[PDB]
Amino acid sequence: STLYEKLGGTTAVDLAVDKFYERVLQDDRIKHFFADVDMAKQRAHQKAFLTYAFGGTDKYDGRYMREAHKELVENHGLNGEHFDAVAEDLLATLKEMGVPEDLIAEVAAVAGAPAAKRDVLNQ
Ligand code: HEM
Repeated sequence: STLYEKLGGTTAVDLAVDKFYERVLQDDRIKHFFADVDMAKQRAHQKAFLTYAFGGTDKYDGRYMREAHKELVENHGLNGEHFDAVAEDLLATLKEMGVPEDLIAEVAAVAGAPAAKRDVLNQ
């Protein structure tokens, strides 16, 4: 059972995702990776990342993660600094929203988990 459960329903999830989206949209370190992507799809990405980071790793197979980001790695220069900025942006969002520091630390551990990071980064 999902994200919808752990943050507390539609409105909580919508707040989380909108704030995370808003932060990433304004983050000069990482915005150019979404240059070829419309706002609906960028938002859907932040919803996916957030879903992954709250323990729904379930539907992001590492092989999908590797193919999905391959052109970013090869052509946009995607690397660890960028990955870490996305995770950092999520944690900053959750903290602004009063999520308990114990829970932010739990998502910090999934967001930054090594094996999915190495798949995304095509390492
Ligand atoms: C574990 C971390 C991440 C997960 C779980 C993840 C997940 C995904 C998934 C599922 C897609 C495919 C969407 C589709 O097929 O429509 C995707 C696409 C994408 N990801 Fe990630 N991603 C992660 C990290 C990153 C990072 C660090 C960046 C860049 C800083 C990034 C940039 C993008 C881009 C540019 C796309 C292509 C456009 C889009 O479909 O939104 N992702 N990501």
